[PDB]
Amino acid sequence: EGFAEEGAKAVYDRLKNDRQPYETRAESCAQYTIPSLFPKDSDNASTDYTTPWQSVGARGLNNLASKLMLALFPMQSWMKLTISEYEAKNLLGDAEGLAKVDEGLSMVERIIMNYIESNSYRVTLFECLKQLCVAGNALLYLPEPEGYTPMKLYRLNSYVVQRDAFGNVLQIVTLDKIAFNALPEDVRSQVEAAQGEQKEDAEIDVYTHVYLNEAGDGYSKYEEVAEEVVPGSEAEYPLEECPYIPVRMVRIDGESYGRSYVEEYLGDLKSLENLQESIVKMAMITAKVIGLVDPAGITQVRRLTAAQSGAFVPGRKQDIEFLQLEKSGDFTVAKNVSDTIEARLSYAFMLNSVASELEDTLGGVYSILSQELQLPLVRVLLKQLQATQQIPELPKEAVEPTISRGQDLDKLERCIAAWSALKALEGDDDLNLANLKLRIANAIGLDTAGMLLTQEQKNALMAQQGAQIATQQGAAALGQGMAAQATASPEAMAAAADSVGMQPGM
Amino acid sequence: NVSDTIEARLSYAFMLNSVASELEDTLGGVYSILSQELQLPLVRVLLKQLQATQQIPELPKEAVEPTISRGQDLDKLERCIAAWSALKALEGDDDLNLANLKLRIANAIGLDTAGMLLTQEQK
Amino acid sequence: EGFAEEGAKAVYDRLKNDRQPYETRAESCAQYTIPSLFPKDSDNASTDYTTPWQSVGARGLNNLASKLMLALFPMQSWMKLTISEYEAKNLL
Amino acid sequence: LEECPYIPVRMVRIDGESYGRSYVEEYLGDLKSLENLQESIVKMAMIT
Repeated sequence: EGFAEEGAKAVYDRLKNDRQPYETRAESCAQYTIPSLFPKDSDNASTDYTTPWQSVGARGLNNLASKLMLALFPMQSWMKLTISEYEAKNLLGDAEGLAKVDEGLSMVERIIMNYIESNSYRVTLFECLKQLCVAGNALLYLPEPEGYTPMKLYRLNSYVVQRDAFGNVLQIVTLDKIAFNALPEDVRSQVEAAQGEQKEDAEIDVYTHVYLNEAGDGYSKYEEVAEEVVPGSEAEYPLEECPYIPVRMVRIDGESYGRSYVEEYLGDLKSLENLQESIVKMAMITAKVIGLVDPAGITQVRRLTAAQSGAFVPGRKQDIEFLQLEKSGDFTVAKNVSDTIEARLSYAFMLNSVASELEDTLGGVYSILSQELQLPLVRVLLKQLQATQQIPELPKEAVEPTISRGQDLDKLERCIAAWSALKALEGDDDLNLANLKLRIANAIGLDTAGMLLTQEQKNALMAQQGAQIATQQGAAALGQGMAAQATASPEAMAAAADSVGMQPGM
Repeated sequence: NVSDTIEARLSYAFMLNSVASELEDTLGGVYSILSQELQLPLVRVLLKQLQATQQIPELPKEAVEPTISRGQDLDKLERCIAAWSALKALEGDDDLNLANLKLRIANAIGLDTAGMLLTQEQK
Repeated sequence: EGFAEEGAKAVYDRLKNDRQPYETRAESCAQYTIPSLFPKDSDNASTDYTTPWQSVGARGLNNLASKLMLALFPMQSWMKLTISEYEAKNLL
Repeated sequence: LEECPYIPVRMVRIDGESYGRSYVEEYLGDLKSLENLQESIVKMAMIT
């Protein structure tokens, strides 16, 4: 155990110090956007999260998380399963062989979406995205499929990860606090013989350590509760398919964690926070009303307060004056700059004031997340569903690109429209229509495999069409022939009635 | 002016108009937790309760419940029907394999293509 | 009965202390939006709930509850029943 | 666990807590400031 000489708990404590700078930035970003989203690890139930004086941080965070959710995980088919066309065509034959295979690949895709929707991954994925925006580096773990199993999300101050400057992951440690009764019996008995008698609801720290095993590529996983491994949790995972996938946005090389998206605009949020605070402070000063009456005057304010809704009392208007806040010129200057910073922050997130500019900017934000989050999630699900026989055993030659179907529908519809225009030229003996159809498909970019009718396939169409005409014309002649024969001559009419059981005459 | 500003930002925080395409997206994140927290457990309890009282037939225990807010089933059928109707204008053409194109269209749309084709016996 | 050695009433009385911060925070929230929603457990029939000086809290809270209800539980079929396609094809 | 009649539902859930947090609590402070500003405005009208 090269990476597990000292133990899972010791690794977590040692590597926690490197996580400290990222936790502090996460709390600072949360304090301005949404304080409740990332508490500072000391906030108990009796802590109140005061709303920031500016609301663009909360409004922008919610909008960006939802816009990312729609683009990353749309309603249907954000991933595709593709087989190598050259190798698939060689092993198989042609025509519908490639089309039949795509049916199985498409059928597997529909299962993956159904599994994701049935286990409510979208709820956890949305929670992960919000943590990515504020903290920027969440961890999500996919447990083995057993009935209804939702994946777990680990916040930044719940796990720890060590990466190299090359970017590869060395080890991951997660910390969980499960009550004594909620633990399994084998673990529960181990704690009984390790820390003595335990309270029913006592929180027990459980560390799971996933580290790069020595020599061959892989990951070794084990769980320890008090100071030693449980009776059994040793699990081995390959590099591509590991349930613990640490997803980060805005990744910087040489760092073990990512940086949140808010950090790129935290300075503007701080500047807007101060300006918005002072503007509200001025209004509260304005809210107070004070009457400054000249002591050298003759008006007695005892008569004004003791009077009724209408009254004539001695006094002068010049004696009574009201203190009102000045700095009307300041208020516009502070308001103008506050509006300016709000405008640039509204564009930083996906907030309208343009329509064709926010999508293009959004395109680069989630490009990292497709490789960091979308791709590993599919890879783990593909292996896990094969093990539990949820999908047929893949031949290991299928590669999945995450597309945010695809161009196949567009190519087919575009190619059909071109053929429909070419249909206006039918009946022409000068032009080779069959060659032009092939040229059109090549220009669009279709595979042109099986779309043309072979001579054997043309015979089948004529045979099926010919059988219809024989049946259609045969039925009319047979029905009219039988009726004519039955109805000819009065005595044959009676014989025909006898055949069906009827009696001549009523 | 300050009172109006605070009202304006509080109006957006709730689902109050001043925009149409900006409040649904904010709303989408509010009830994402509630689907798993409230909708899903309620259906699971009801299904067992109705099974016990013979209100619904005994399920084979292999059925899973997604809370959607049908779904893409109708849209996929309508999308491929329109695409197939476009392929209707190309009928009578002996160069193109119409049957293969129908299969390719359904795969592009995403239908299961299970039983949608007429076998020789069904013909 | 490890969780029920002391009894149901004793557990409720003990755990009531941890509920106090949430009850107090709920009364404050209700005081500004709609005072009638969350009375403070000491309000009998002879208590009048004075209207908040601003109407944004009441208008927003009612709107958000209705919008959530409409989206969460629409007119028909906010759930569906799905069978595993691979398993169903094999059995049938 | 899957089917229990008593289902405690909470919105805005914070890990490590036995209860959820209300949605109004996030914007409670802005409501307090609006309440104070709206209060003084009406009081000025009654003086008027």
